Amino acid sequence: SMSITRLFPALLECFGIVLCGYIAGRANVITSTQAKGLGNFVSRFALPALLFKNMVVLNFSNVDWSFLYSILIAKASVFFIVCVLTLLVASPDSRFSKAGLFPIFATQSNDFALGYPIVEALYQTTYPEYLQYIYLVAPISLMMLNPIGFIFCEIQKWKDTQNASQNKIKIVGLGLLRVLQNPIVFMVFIGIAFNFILDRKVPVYVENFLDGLGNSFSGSALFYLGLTMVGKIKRLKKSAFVVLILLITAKLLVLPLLCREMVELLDKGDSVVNHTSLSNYAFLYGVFPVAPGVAIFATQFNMEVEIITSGMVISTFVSAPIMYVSAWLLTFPTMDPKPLAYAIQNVSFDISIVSLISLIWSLAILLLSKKYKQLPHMLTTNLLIAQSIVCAGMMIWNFVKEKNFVGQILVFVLLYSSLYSTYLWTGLLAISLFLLKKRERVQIPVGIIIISGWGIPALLVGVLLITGKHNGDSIDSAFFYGKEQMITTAVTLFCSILIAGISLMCMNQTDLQLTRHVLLCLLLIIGLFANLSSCLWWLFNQEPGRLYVELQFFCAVFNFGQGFISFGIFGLDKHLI
Amino acid sequence: SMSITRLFPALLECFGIVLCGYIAGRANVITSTQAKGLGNFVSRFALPALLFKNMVVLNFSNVDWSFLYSILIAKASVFFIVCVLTLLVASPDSRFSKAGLFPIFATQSNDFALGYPIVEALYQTTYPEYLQYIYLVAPISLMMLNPIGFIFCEIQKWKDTQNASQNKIKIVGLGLLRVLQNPIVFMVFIGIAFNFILDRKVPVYVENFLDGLGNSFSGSALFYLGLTMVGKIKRLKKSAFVVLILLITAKLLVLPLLCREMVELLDKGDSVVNHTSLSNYAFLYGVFPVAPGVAIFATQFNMEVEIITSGMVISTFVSAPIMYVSAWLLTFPTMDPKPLAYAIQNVSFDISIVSLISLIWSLAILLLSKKYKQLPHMLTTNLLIAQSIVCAGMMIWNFVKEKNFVGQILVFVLLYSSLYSTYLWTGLLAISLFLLKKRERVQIPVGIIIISGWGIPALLVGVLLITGKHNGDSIDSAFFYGKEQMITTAVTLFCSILIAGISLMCMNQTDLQLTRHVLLCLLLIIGLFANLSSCLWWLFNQEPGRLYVELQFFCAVFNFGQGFISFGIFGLDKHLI
Ligand SMILES: CCCCCCCC/C=C/CCCCCCCC(=O)O[C@@H](COC(=O)CCCCCCCCCCCCCCC)COP(=O)([O-])OCC[N+](C)(C)C
Ligand SMILES: CCCCCCCC/C=C/CCCCCCCC(=O)O[C@@H](COC(=O)CCCCCCCCCCCCCCC)COP(=O)([O-])OCC[N+](C)(C)C
Ligand SMILES: CCCCCCCC/C=C\CCCCCCCC(=O)O[C@@H](COC(=O)CCCCCCCCCCCCCCC)COP(=O)([O-])OCC[N+](C)(C)C
Ligand SMILES: CCCCCCCC/C=C\CCCCCCCC(=O)O[C@@H](COC(=O)CCCCCCCCCCCCCCC)COP(=O)([O-])OCC[N+](C)(C)C
Ligand SMILES: CC(C)CCC[C@@H](C)[C@H]1CC[C@H]2[C@@H]3CC=C4C[C@@H](O)CC[C@]4(C)[C@H]3CC[C@]12C
Ligand SMILES: CC(C)CCC[C@@H](C)[C@H]1CC[C@H]2[C@@H]3CC=C4C[C@@H](O)CC[C@]4(C)[C@H]3CC[C@]12C
Ligand SMILES: *[C@@H]1O[C@H](CO)[C@@H](O)[C@H](O)[C@H]1NC(C)=O
Ligand SMILES: *[C@@H]1O[C@H](CO)[C@@H](O)[C@H](O)[C@H]1NC(C)=O
Repeated sequence: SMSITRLFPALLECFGIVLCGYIAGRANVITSTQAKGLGNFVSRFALPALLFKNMVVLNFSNVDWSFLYSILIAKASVFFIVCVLTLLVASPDSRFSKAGLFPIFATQSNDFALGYPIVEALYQTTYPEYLQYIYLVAPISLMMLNPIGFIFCEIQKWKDTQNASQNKIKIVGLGLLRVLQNPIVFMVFIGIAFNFILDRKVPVYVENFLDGLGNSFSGSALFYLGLTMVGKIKRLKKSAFVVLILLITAKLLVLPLLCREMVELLDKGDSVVNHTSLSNYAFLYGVFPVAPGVAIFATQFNMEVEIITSGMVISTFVSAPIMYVSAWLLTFPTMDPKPLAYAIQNVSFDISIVSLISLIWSLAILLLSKKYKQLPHMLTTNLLIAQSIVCAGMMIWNFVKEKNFVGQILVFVLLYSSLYSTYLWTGLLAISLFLLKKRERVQIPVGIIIISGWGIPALLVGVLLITGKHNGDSIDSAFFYGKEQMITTAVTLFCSILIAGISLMCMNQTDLQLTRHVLLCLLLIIGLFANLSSCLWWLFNQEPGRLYVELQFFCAVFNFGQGFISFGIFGLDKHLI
Repeated sequence: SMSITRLFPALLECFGIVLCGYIAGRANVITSTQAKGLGNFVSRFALPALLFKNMVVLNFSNVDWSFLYSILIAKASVFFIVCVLTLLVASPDSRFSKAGLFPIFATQSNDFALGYPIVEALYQTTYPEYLQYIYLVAPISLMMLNPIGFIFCEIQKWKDTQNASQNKIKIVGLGLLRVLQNPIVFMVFIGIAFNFILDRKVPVYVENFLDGLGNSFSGSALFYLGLTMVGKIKRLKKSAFVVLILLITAKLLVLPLLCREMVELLDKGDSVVNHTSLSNYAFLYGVFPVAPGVAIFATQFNMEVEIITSGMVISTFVSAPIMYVSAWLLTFPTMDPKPLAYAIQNVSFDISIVSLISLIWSLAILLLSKKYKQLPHMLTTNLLIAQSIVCAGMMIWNFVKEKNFVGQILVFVLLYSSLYSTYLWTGLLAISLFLLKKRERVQIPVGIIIISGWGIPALLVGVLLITGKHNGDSIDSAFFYGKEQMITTAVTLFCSILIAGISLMCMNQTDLQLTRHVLLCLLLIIGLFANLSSCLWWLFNQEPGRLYVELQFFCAVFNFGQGFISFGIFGLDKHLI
């Protein structure tokens, strides 16, 4: 069905080159002026050669058109809903610029740079005909959705001049011609024409030239995307933070769900396995992040540039685990229950690799910058040390799951001590935030706080060791002692979430970077709430089923990739070192 | 043996991407500052990933070392002789900078970016094990030849500083550490180490990342070479012109012959066909042009930068036909004569294609710039028109070679009229140069000159039609009427070469760009001398053989690719348009 084993190397390639571009950008290896030359090559030479080659050899007799217009209908619905509420809820003075750029932001995926290698990895050896749908949807979506936005931004541009009847021909033709000036649209126009002229075959004198210019698009576009991302996050207020969450949620969540529903409604027919594979491919298409062209478009308009640029550089990072989690969730009903446990173990192993490397970087940054002596930052350093042992414990646990009983007990004790320590360390950080906000001075001892965070989980692990039962022959780490282990994880998560939730709500009612400290506490609380519910689900219901498998998978991701979320918040920060 | 059919698409890719980079550079699309970012990307991310990937998977038990050290011995001999005569003949004030940079220029090929696709095209489907010798020879050559040059350039820097006992450890260690700072050398060290560490297998999590970063090296590297080549030729005097000719001749002529001779002397054994293929691969390896890294090194040393940069951009342009001609000359002994004629026709067709496109460009540049009204350019526009008719006539003759007798006769008449006009237009241009040099005013009429140049070849064609015989069932155009056609081509070439040779020698003894006009006349005179000798060879000797095939091939190349030489001399010029 789907080669879900070879998706994680593709997500390593597509974001490791982006990380290389970002590292080269901050390092001062390639400045902003020099990054413009790399973008000029990619956007004028490599991308047109790639589009022209792949549409000359494209077979229009093979393409299932039902799938094609279902994906566009899904994208049209997302565009339709985002434009309507942007018109209702925004201020009249800038209602048109947002209504023309926000639905473009929520619909235009990064298909050619990020989407094509991921689809290529999952679908080359099983359904090789699904790769041509990338080159079909992205330019068709450009011609049929982008002109509608450009009229709205040009209407906002008419407002500043504030004269004449705006001469309605003059405005809609600029948006249509702005679309046609994109290199993607007319190279697709030339490729469709040359598909019938050359009879679906590239000339032999030109075949190698187009391959050499087209195969250089992938690595250089991801590198330039990483160079684009340097320092463009800026600071945003609550009203821009909230609209950014709403837009990125729209692009990465409700567009893929709309794609699945419209494909099952409109692409009717075919065999069941083909229908299921088409549905799975439809979910994967909507998860792709926003193309960097939208930030370019807001730049040329000089309208809502900060929000759209921040939205693009955030969505590319945020979509990296969403592709992985969503695709592995789709292959779960197709799998037998017994090798499903190996699938859960494989996902946690691949996540713990990325989480451990990012945690080493963030721990090194916090240690070398000597910021750990600061009052908010001491508790963060213990937390990051604890999260690193979790990821390293999964590396051990994957290879010793069927090993000797004594080694398994030691690995389980170490792994669950670090997991339980992570749970209460979120609450300790929240209590420290409440202490820095109100009740000036008379701060609690950091050593006593560290002793509680290091001792209470150890006491819980000892109680689970004393009162727990032996055996536990399972491939998953969460099932080794039985109901005693799940009761201990439920009590630790419920006490920590209630303590941190009270301290976080009390902080709002009441360099010392309290602006970002809170969000690292905030994103973990949603994780502890999902951790508590699965422990509650197992005790009250002993039957796995319709969502226990999905909830157990989500328990694995927020346990062994919490360092990734912490690194994204903390590690990418400017220091002296 | 060798897939010589698919070499010309590889040379089309490898020089079309270079031409695209040069066009983007001159167009002002990518300036010098912006080209630095693309070069930073290529040289710091794409090339190290390519070297590391291709050396991790390399099989050291498969490599024939005899070929490897034969190629290195040939390069060492070229380095030794160039250093020796650079030490003997140069001025004492700057003998060391030239002696350290000229043999690097004459030994260091551009074998990654340009060499790897050509070797891949000629040797993927027949002898796929020959591709690893590219990644083997260039870094070993770097480590074993570059430090000697860096000692010489650091001796020249000590000379300029002029103090102390020059502390020979300090200098030979600067040269060695300058060698070790190259990205190629230590990435090859890491790849050799990881070949034994990883047991000759790339890890699966890193395989796709290394493929994505390595597959983007070729096109972006050729593009950056083209951006590097913009406007760096400059002007040079007689001595620098002569030393440039000597250096590029050394790199592109005597290094491949030394490679062939040392491979047949040192790589003893194997089968006969394997020995012949190894010899052909050694010649193809030696034809590769100079890397732009030599110009980078001359820039960082700040000595002989103009000479080395001009040498690199000239060797890169000049090597494009030398690879094609040499490789098609090597496969001729392995071919029967009857499809050797088809091989000659295919070479002439591919050359006439490139010559026609470059001639269309140069004719458009000369027409739009309105420089054809100038005194020397009127004969040049007619000459370029005539050479375009030659190339289009070869295109027709290639496609109508087995067609009706009347169309073949018309095509032959048109082709040989245009060829004889090209022959005599060199002499008319030389006579015009002599008229513009001495005997001021009283210039000859341009209309009478055009009438002479268009009628005498038409009269010769009419005489060959009247006195020639019918039939001529041959695939080559040069054999249609028999000895009458070869006598007419010999008389036209001998009269034109003698008239142009007398006028060119009289010009030296005696914007109006007389500096470049002469060289276009000069490069054609060597062609007319080679054209005359093959006509003389056929009349005095009626037996084809040991060099008649090679001389007929060279007649084919200089008949249907003279437009390429003319475009390389004239078309790449700054105008107003
Ligand atoms: C996961 C394993 C499997 C996949 C394989 C992954 C491959 C591994 C590869 C990884 C490399 C990643 C590629 C991008 C390069 C990093 C740089 C970057 O983005 O910088 C940008 C920052 O970006 C942010 O600020 C990100 C915002 C999100 C942070 C929280 C993530 C929560 C995810 C939860 C999602 C739901 C979870 C799932 C639920 C279903 C811009 O940088 P800047 O402008 O300099 O700003 C920083 C400086 N400043 C802050 C001081 C201003
Ligand atoms: C041939 C068909 C088969 C192969 C396929 C080929 C693929 C086809 C692809 C072709 C594209 C070529 C790729 C290079 C890019 C072009 C631009 C370029 O280099 O310009 C450079 C100039 O370069 C020169 O000055 C050239 C010097 C040589 C000219 C004479 C050639 C004679 C060859 C005879 C050899 C022996 C013949 C054979 C005997 C065995 C840089 O320009 P610039 O720096 O601005 O300087 C110029 C301006 N200025 C003068 C005003 C200062
Ligand atoms: C296998 C799965 C892999 C998953 C990877 C993805 C997940 C991991 C994700 C992320 C981890 C790394 C995040 C780095 C991003 C921040 C960089 C930064 O801010 O720039 C820094 C500079 O740059 C350096 O100092 C670079 C350090 C060397 C490269 C280390 C990255 C290793 C990536 C992993 C390789 C592991 C090995 C993998 C193979 C076993 C700081 O500089 P500054 O002070 O801001 O400014 C510079 C000063 N100046 C401007 C004055 C000059
Ligand atoms: C199949 C075999 C193919 C073999 C091809 C390889 C051999 C052919 C070789 C050479 C062909 C031509 C080379 C031109 C190089 C000079 C450019 C130059 O000087 O810059 C020009 C600008 O740029 C332009 O105007 C570019 C012209 C369009 C691109 C070239 C089209 C033809 C290329 C091939 C199509 C092949 C089609 C194949 C498919 C059928 C002039 O600019 P300027 O004013 O002088 O100076 C700049 C100053 N300014 C910035 C202020 C303006
Ligand atoms: C649930 C999935 C499918 C949809 C994606 C929504 C979530 C995960 C995304 C969308 C909006 C995102 C936030 C938007 C902006 C910022 C500010 C940045 O400085 C830190 C990360 C942070 C706080 C992001 C974290 C992840 C986030 C909350
Ligand atoms: C014979 C082969 C194998 C070796 C290569 C030697 C010949 C073809 C090369 C080497 C030196 C070259 C010349 C060096 C410098 C220039 C100046 C430039 O503005 C026009 C071209 C011109 C005049 C080159 C023409 C081609 C050239 C004569
Ligand atoms: C999908 O296509 C047809 C649908 O009838 C059928 O061969 C099968 O279900 C699938 N085939 C392939 C090759 O995927
Ligand atoms: C070259 O290698 C051996 C030489 O003994 C022989 O198989 C043949 O000549 C050649 N084989 C291949 C595969 O090239």
